[PDB]
Amino acid sequence: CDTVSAWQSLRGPGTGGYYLFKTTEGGKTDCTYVKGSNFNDAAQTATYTYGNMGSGNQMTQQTASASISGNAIVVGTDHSEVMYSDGSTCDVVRLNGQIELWIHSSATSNTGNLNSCCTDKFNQEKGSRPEHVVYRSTCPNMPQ
Repeated sequence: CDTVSAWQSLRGPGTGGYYLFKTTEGGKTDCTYVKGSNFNDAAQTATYTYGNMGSGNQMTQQTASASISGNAIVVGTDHSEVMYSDGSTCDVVRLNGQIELWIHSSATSNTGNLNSCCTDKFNQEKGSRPEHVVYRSTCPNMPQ
């Protein structure tokens, strides 16, 4: 289960976005997502639009510059270390001592049939910590 690079993780398929599916972190807002755009492959920089369920059944949206430092995706002060990513469908990252499993928007109707490398890495790294499910099928689509 050889991981792709942090840049390859950030960029993913280059379209759609990623929803936070499972995390060790409690109190996360439903429908937490990130979506990359304006990808600069040479610089390894992008625009990230991120947010979660807001009011009125609409996603919140905030933007930031995403970049790479070592094997971490950097957004503001958040350095999300890539534990495993396939660059296509899912990522397992570590941020602020939490283990997070993210899924591409194309993978949301197969939440029980994810890349074995992603689920194995998530299950290994979370240890004895309870998991929390953040994605639900009724989450809105990614912002456009």
